[PDB]
Amino acid sequence: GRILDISGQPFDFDDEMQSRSDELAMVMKRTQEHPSSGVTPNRAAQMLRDAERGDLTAQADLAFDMEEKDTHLFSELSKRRLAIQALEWRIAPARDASAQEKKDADMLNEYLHDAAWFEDALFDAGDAILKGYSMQEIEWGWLGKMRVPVALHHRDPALFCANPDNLNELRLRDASYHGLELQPFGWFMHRAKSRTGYVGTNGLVRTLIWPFIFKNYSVRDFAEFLEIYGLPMRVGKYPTGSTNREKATLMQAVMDIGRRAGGIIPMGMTLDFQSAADGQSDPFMAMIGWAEKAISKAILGGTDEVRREIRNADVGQLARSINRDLIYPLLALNSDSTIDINRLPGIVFDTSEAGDITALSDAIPKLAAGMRIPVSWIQEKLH
Amino acid sequence: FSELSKRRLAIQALEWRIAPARDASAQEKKDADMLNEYLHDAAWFEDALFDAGDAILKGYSMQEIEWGWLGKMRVPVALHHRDPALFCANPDNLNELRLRDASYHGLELQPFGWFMHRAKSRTGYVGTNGLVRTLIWPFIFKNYSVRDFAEFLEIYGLPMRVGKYPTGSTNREKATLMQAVMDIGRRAGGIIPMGMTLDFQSAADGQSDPFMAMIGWAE
Amino acid sequence: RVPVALHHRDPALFCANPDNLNELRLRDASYHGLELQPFGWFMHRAKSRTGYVGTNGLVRTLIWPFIFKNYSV
Amino acid sequence: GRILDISGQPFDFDDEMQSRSDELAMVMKRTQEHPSSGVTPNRAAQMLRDAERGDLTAQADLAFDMEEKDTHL
Amino acid sequence: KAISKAILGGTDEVRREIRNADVGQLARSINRDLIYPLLALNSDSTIDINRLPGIVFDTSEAGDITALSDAIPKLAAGMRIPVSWIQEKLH
Repeated sequence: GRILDISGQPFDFDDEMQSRSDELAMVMKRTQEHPSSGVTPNRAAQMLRDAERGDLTAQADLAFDMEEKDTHLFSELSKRRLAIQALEWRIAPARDASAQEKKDADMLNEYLHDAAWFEDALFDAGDAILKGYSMQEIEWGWLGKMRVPVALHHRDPALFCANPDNLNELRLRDASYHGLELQPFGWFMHRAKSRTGYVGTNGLVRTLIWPFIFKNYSVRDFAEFLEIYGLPMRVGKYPTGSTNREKATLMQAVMDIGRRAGGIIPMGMTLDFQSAADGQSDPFMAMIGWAEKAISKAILGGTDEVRREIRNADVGQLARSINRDLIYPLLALNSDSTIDINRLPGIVFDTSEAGDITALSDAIPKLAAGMRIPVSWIQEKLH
Repeated sequence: FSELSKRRLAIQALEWRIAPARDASAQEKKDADMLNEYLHDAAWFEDALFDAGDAILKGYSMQEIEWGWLGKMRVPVALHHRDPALFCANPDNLNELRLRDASYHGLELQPFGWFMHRAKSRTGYVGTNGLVRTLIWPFIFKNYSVRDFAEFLEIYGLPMRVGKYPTGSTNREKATLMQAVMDIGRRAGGIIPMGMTLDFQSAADGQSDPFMAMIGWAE
Repeated sequence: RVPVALHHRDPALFCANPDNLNELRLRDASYHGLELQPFGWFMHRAKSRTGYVGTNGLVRTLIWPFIFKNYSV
Repeated sequence: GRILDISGQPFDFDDEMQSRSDELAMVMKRTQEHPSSGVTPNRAAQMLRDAERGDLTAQADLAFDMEEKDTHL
Repeated sequence: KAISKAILGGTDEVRREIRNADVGQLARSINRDLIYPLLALNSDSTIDINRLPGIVFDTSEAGDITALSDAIPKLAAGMRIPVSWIQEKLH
């Protein structure tokens, strides 16, 4: 009953979800700050430094606002995140697998391909690309004679503050200096480190906050410029001493100028037209284009080999996280004997580049004569 | 960052193997294969390779080794990437990284407990060979140009709206004039006495060509 | 016993529960709101962006370019 | 007769449509707000935040107006 | 351009990925709420929740008939290619 985790520390496993503990009811329900309203680079630096020190709430809210506000950023982020979901995967057994190990690996493979909550797990784990860390709870359930998850809820990333000590262990916030640690076997954590460093640093929001600010400020300034451009101000200079009644009619006239407007004014009055916005759209669009290009560079790598390498890298990191926290827990809970930590099934994504069928088909039969070429190596390409 | 990640992910893409020593005997080949399989089946090696790429820009990637007992093999169980600022080069011989201990010489590294990867792109000492030495100048130029360009767009294309009230105007007629001159928006149109003026003076004149030229050169 | 017609009710009639923020509940002028009758509500939550039920719509991202384009036009 | 749902909670299934329950007759018939008339970014942010908090009505009406108004969209 | 980027992904692989993703989400929703209800209502025994029919969309990319036709007979000699796999492309 005293199940050991991956690190070999015995503990007692509890079916109750850590959030639903009747003690964190008033700290798991937070109304979002929306800090991206009127951001100044000084304040963005301040929230980034607060996140670096350990308080990740402001950074997570800022990342969420950046995801939903900047349309180009969202398009690029979705383009990157859907690359991962497209890859086909299988639970390849441990190397030199025996009978039972291969059978258990195949059982896990079939169950995961026939579980509706795995695709949600993979889609939500892609949130760590921008915020830095995707944390999902595991609501354990009884499926026949197998203790397997029945739902993976994606908790808000702002609820987790890094420990002030060792700065790499995500701890659920409990209004404490150290913070409440994660309940074992009940928190699917995927830390996607694009940049080496600590848990708060490795998010792409650190790099993308500046182009986001520049692009959005330029866009708003450009829109306000178009609000005024191409329509000159219409000022009338009534002679001094005019009665208080003749100013009202003059103002109602000068505000009545429309299409083909034409009227009469006394010799003492003037109706000069002064421009209220002079310039062109070249600077605003230049800044917008540069910022969008920078955002695309940060997200994908270039505005096709680089995108493939990005996909392979972050897919490998996700696979390592899954092996840590979605295969070993199932094996340990379902089985009763001490699970061999050295040899356990691991998820593998089919990230191999597709093989051009025509070149292989007109090349292999030519090399085959003379060379023993395994059918399998060839069977890997397509079927 | 995009270029640095593009370079660092090239290394991780390469496949590797623990090739035995040349003219390997039986036992040497078997040990080499054992190491190969163990390292391909250890989760902390990929982290080691990803963190060792930090030396590209800073100059030196230092990772501690938390030794652990795996059956009957004393092998690492976790490689923590310590902050590079904690290490100061020895004032003597200037090539041995020593953990800082508030001392002149500094505490040396504990043996068999510090994975050090000194990526020398340029010949020289440990502090020199980082790419930050070369890249600090284009970084400064590009970022200063970018901030200046953004501040220029903050002001460009919206002329300053100054009103010249005749002197001797009551202290109440200056407030209304200022609230009017700050009420100019889309299709704004109003009346001013003959003695007042509403000249529009530009507050930022120029174009985006120089800023973008400098940004392109720096990139 | 199979469906004979699927009526598309107006999405404004549904308010997310103030608790757990992911269960769509038919609005009944109540704080919690009337829950959906089982086996009688075909619900398809298309999450383009990770988050809650109200967040994952594309209107959140597209409201700004829509405003800018239409004001400019 | 006590059919269980996907989540294994027994219940009684009813053929009557939930809307046609003689209690939600005055809340299933709403005349649309059309909030996209004279939208200011402040007000768009306000309705987005209201939708985030749970009241999805304004967001849905805004999305409908965006769908029928912006031709490219 | 921004609206097109948000909707499709680019103003042709990206559109295919978008279609596959949202079609998969729709298929999961249908399996949750348009197959199990029919099975539970029509049948009287306890429906096996673990094993129930699921809707699948034919999202596989079309196969160029000329390349397959002049490649497979060249590989077939020597390798046991299954007619089925080939039958998936078109008929």
